[PDB]
Amino acid sequence: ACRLENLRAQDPVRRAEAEAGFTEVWDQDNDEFQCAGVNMIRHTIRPKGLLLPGFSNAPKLIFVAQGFGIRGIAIPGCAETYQTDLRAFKDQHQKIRPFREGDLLVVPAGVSHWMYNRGQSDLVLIVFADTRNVANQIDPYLRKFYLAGRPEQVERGVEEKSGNIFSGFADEFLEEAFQIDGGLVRKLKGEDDERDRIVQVDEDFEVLLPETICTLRLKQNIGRSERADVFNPRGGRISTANYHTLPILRQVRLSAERGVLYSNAMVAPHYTVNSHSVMYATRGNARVQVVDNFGQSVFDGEVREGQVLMIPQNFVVIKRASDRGFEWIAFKTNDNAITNLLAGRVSQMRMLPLGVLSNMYRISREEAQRLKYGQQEMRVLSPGR
Amino acid sequence: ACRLENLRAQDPVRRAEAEAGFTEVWDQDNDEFQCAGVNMIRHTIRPKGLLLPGFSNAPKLIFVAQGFGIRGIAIPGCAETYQTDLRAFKDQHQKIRPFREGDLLVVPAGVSHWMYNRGQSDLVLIVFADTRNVANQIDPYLRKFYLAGRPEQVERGVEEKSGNIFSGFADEFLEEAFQIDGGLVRKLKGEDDERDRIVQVDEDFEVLLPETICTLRLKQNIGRSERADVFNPRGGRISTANYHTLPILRQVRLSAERGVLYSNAMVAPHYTVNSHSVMYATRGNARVQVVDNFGQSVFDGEVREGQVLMIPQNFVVIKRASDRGFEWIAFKTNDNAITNLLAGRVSQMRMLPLGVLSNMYRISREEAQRLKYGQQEMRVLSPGR
Amino acid sequence: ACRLENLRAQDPVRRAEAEAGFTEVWDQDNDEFQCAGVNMIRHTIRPKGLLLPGFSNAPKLIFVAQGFGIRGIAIPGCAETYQTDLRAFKDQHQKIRPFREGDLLVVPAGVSHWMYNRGQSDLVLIVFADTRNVANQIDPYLRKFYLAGRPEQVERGVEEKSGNIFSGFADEFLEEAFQIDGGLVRKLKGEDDERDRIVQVDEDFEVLLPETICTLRLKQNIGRSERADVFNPRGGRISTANYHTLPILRQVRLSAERGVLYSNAMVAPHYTVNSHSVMYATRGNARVQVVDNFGQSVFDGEVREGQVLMIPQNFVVIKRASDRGFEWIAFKTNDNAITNLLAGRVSQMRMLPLGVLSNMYRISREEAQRLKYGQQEMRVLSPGR
Ligand SMILES: [Cl-]
Ligand SMILES: [Cl-]
Ligand SMILES: [Cl-]
Repeated sequence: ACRLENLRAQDPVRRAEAEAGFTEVWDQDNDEFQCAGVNMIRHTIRPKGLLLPGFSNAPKLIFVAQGFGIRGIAIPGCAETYQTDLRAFKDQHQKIRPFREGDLLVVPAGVSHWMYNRGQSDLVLIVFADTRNVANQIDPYLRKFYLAGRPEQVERGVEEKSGNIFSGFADEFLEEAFQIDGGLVRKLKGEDDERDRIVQVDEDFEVLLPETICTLRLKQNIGRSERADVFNPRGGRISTANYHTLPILRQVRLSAERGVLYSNAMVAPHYTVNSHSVMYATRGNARVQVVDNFGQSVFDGEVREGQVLMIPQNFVVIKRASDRGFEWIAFKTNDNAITNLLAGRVSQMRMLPLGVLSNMYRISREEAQRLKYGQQEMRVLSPGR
Repeated sequence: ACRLENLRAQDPVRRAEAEAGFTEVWDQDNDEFQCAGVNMIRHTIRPKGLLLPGFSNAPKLIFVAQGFGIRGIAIPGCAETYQTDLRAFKDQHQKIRPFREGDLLVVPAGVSHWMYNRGQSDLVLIVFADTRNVANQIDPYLRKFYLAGRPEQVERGVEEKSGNIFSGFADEFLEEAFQIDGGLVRKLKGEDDERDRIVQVDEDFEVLLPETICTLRLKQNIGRSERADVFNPRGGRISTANYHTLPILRQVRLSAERGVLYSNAMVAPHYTVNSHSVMYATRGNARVQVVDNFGQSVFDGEVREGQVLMIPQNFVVIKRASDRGFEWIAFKTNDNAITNLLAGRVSQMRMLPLGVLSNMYRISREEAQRLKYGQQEMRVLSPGR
Repeated sequence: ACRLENLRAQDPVRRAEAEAGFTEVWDQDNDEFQCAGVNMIRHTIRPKGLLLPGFSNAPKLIFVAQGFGIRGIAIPGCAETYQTDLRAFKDQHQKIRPFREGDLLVVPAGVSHWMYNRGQSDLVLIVFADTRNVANQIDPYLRKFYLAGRPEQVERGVEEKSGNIFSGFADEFLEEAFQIDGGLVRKLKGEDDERDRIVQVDEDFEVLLPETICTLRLKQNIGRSERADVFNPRGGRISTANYHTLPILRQVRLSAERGVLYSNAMVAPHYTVNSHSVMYATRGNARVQVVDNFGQSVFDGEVREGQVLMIPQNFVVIKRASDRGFEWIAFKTNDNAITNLLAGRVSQMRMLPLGVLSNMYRISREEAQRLKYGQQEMRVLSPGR
């Protein structure tokens, strides 16, 4: 059984410092998280920082909360060959994919990827991983296989002389495998790399910076530069990224919503019928209430920038931005999260006949009328307490 | 491991009395049920009775065993607007869907629905819910979220001041959300509704009574008014409702068979290759035997009207109606349950060469011939002990 | 949590002797197996041997390691009628499907099948069953329902007067069901069959020997008679059977690879991104190393003919054939296993820019060049330590 009676606004509980940044991890064993099988990681990469390449047993979505850079993501079968022009040697490699604030990047399970910060500000990445994903056939525990360096696996840690995938093989095998000498093998194994997972790129590394499954986009910007499907001039907005807008989501079975609430703005009571909703606050704070099937409050408090609130499938919720407004990115454990509103223009209340509402709430048709047609706005409610 | 060595003909174990009827619930923790993750609920709604609207984390099939009425089922994205004519006010609401005895209604997970009895007899509904359904991402425990009233959640109970989804929110939020006053908020919360989940509709509530996912039918009658795919003039019949006959079943991944056996009639030994079969007896009684992979009898006894026998996937079974005949509705945990017969015109025995049967049963070709061609009937066997 | 820190080269742990052969079973509770929910069974059928028909709750793949014969597999809905000509009686039965060494046979869950050895050598069958398959709705435990004989269920045993599915029913029921007498019923129940599951076919049984779901092939030969997609003239080869080559695999969600390594040949380091890989050695021996996400060696030793090594999804692996060469059949828990190579012409290393490799391994572009372009071969590496 899932323990969903006391949800908590969670902060990271673990941290790993690297040469060029640091990684924060939320508590995988938190009750809500464990039920949904979700993990949350936040990477802070300083300028010229390189998150070494690795792959994991679970699909991931990564929201770029701040900064911009380039990524490299192989994706099997799609040997994407590219030749980096002269200045007369030409290197052959994967496409160099740039990304910026507001981008929702996708990383399928088993696919290695690396990210580099090419901006002046710190690159802040919100990594959502779902272990109860069809793609993961092991167990509900997150594992990340690094190709280089020597990271102190904290994604799940031990929940240890932990290294990269090559440090576990015999010197010989790697010599034959790559056709090299022990001198290189030791560099490969990185027995002495004390930089952890985010490294400082040296003086040269820069020639790259200037830059049907195989044709699918692997990102979508749901930030302020794009249009939001749900928009309230005086209340705020919510931008969606699902398989309808980003085909690849159909394969990872995940999606996201990026919300923005104006001061004192409120998101109408609603619940998601087909998925869990893992909300990470990117700015501001808000009062949030969640109710369960027993009609009990399972959360009633504040959520502040940097915190995560896991809202279980079908649990009813209400959000109210504070004075500083409230902004977030909500990851969904389905390729197409559907939210049902309780009140508003298109809602459950609106669908019900007045005769039904009357008998339901022991009120009169008139009151039933005021009840179902009182709120005229939609998902986002403009300040009007 | 599943404990499937001692199946039992189960009766409801819990009951909740309401103003206009009562709800009975089977034991979710029963060994067979727990293995299959099934729940069984029976609602008895008296004339003018209204089962308040609610939604659950699991998909449901509802067999109308007796009576007739109307239902309202929203289904997200499908804002189905309808205007109830004048008599000069016109109300806007969901389609009013009527149903009658023999109807197999569908209720996808996360969708709220309500039912009203408009007949003179009591409305009896057999509700089958499957918690191990892809649509449920929480846990194997049934949860029903009511929009009104104050039901004492018995679907799973506590397995408590339990109320509807609004009673868990702060008065303010609901005032702003619906644009109303505390006076209405308290009516909404129903802190004082002692009627439970099935309520008496007052003097007026009646104007309704006269009545591509969005286009799919949400019901199919598998009663006596329709034709049965399997029919034995002297034995009985079985009517199927699968995704081939009701497209929506493909989405809930459930199906049903409604059987009718004449006095002393027998259903040939068979097993379902791809699903569990949850049988609810609607009338009569029968002797039933079930055998497992160890060739052991895991059930050998009677099943009487009102009882439920959970037959696990692949377990072999034989049914024999008593003198009063035997009638039932069997819910399947797959959108297309396939049954393999052991003997008869199209059976496993028929498929096997005589040479194979001989060596198999240590008998002669002649006997092997009598063995595989002896029974000429099909799934249903006419009285011929 | 899955215990994947100490993988073992496993040998069968249980055995059941039959009249015409014997059955060996691996340890279902082995840690790796339990994680992946796999079972391994090896049948050795002597000439004129008949493995009695039965069906199980899990899908199976069967590699014919030695010998040849005929099989009969019904598959529901597909009442495939055939009439065995005269010599004036004509028998009606299922298609008689022949098979030979190198064949990868498929057996969907719930489908009964029987196999007969018509060769002079012993028929050796490697049976891979996956209990964590969508098709199995019971529990992670393998169950096989036999239609005849009296097998001492060892697939999982008790993990018992175990018989065939008919021995669990009352004599009467079976008399009516098949329209026969107690004399035949007892033959059916086989209360006295001491032959177990593999029986000697008597003097006569031979007339058979000469021989859109319903149209799908149920086998594919991945032996030496066919072409291998991956081929290294001096190293060896690997032949694949996935849903692209055998459509039916899409339904069972399983696939296989048959590998052949020449003396001292090595399979390049790689991992499967989307499935577990259950390797059964058919000949020779090899040194194998497996590394996990902690960069730790979870296996480092030999695998010899007759042994099974379960390689978990995403775990990195290297194989090196001994002097006698190494040969195997690797079952996949996905209809399309994808392997990513770490080094070679099409690899992760090749995809990465030189600038990335440099900073990654703390080496210079030149060395990075030697690292990523050093190995020119592919999945299979020709002897070149
Ligand atoms: Cl929201
Ligand atoms: Cl039946
Ligand atoms: Cl391999």
